[PDB]
Amino acid sequence: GVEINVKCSGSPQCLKPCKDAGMRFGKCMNRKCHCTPK
Repeated sequence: GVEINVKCSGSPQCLKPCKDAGMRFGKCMNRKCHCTPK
């Protein structure tokens, strides 16, 4: 995925951030959100 500039401690926290970046799947890794390209 693409790393966005949003901090997280679990993947559910990346749902809205990834949607704000135009994307629908992702996960929290290394305390950052990563989102699957549209």
